[PDB]
Order: sequence, then C-alpha cells, then structure tokens
Amino acid sequence: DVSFRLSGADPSSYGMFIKDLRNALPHTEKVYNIPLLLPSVSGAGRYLLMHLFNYDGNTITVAVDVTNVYIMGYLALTTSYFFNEPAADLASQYVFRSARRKITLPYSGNYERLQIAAGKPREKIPIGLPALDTAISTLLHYDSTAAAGALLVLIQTTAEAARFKYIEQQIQERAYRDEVPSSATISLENSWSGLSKQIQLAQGNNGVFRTPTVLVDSKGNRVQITNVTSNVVTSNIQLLLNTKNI
Ligand SMILES: *[C@@H]1O[C@H](CO)[C@@H](O)[C@H](O)[C@H]1NC(C)=O
Repeated sequence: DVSFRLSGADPSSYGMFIKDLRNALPHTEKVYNIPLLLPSVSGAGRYLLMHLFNYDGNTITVAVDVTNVYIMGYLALTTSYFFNEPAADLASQYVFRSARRKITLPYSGNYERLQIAAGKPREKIPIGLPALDTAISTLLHYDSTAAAGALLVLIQTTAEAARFKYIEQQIQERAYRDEVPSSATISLENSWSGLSKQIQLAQGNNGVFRTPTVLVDSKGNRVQITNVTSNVVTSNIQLLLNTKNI
C-alpha cells in the first residue's frame, strides 16, 4: 500500500508519495532505463491500494491496476465504488470485498466518458493539491456528477504524476493554488500509451521510433518525438505501459 496526507502536505511530501506510488508498481526489466510495467498479474496482486487523506483526516482507499496505473475503484467508509467497465468489475472480485455495499459508477474510467459525466473537459478543471483535497472529500459521499470531476482530478494528481516527472512537478507548483493543467500536461496524458509503445519498439530499431509521437511542449509549442534521446524519454516518462497491453 501507499499513503498520502493532505494535512500538512507540501511539494516535498507529495514528491515522496509519487515516489512511493512508482516504487509500488512491479517490474522485471527497464527499457532505456525506464521501468516496464508487467504484461499481467494474477489475482489480488494486480491491485495497489492508495490511502488518501483529506485535510480533515477523512480517507478513501483507491484501487489501482499495477500493470497500467488505471484506477479501478475506491472505498469510502463502508461503500465501494467501481467504474462501469469489465476491468473494474474484475477488480471488484478482489478488493473492498468487506464493503457493506458496492456501487457501480454510471461511467467507465476513460477521460472522454468522465468529461461527459462531469460536464466539462479537463482543460477547464483546475488541479493541484487543494483540488485533490476537494476530490477526496467529494468521493466520501456519493454524487456521480461531482464524482466524475473529482475522479478527473484524482487520476491526474496520482497516476499521471507517477507516469511523468513533468506532471509531478506541475502538481508541486500547484501545492497551494489550483490551476488548470498546461497544454503539455494534457498532451503527455494523451500520449502515454503511444510513447510507451514507441520506446519499446525502439529497442530493436537503434533507439528510433517506428512512428513519431507529436506532443505540446512547456511553451505551448507542438513538437515531434522521433527517438529515445528526446528529453521526454531521458528525463520525463517514469513508467512504460507494456506493449502487450497496447
Ligand atoms: C532524434 O532526436 C534528436 C533530439 O530531439 C533530434 O535532434 C535528432 O534530429 C533526431 N535524430 C534521429 C536520428 O532521429
């Protein structure tokens, strides 16, 4: 398990949480010095539990698939909540079984469905540690529309930050003031699968991507990533989605 407390949180403690989160994900090899997530894991070992505490010390436990860092569901007091998708229903066989009741959320966990439920794209949803505190509080009591927005915040401030050092840093900058994600942040989130694939394809292609990945950089300028010498590969990405899951 890993834990994060919003009470007394600062960029340092958040950095420690994201480090813990990354380190809780198993891998047997690195590709270009980046941990390669496993093709599969059987049983309960597939799911990492993240214990998150809001500023007041109330808590949810979030279940995360360790092969892809996808959030499957969460536990709030005695109620479990899972995304309406087969991977989450499968997860519900292994985690939070002691919950008094299980609610299946009225959407899957992918960005497009969540944004539809929340009534806005995540370009317009502020993120940061204060937003995470709010998200935790929102998820404590069921409200599916509110929860969609909270989950967009949660996914980006946990999973996406674990995947990309740039995103971790963006959240650290928003430790005491929320701000909508940078266009670069959105670009990286959208490109994680693609990048993971091309980095793995580069292993037998002399470090060269079979297909270039287009990203937006820190200054809003759109760029092409063509090989493993790019800063996105050497410095930024921290976890690779196994190509067997792409
Ligand atoms: C690879 O990427 C580097 C750094 O971005 C770039 O300058 C160069 O043109 C590319 N080289 C090859 C062989 O693709």
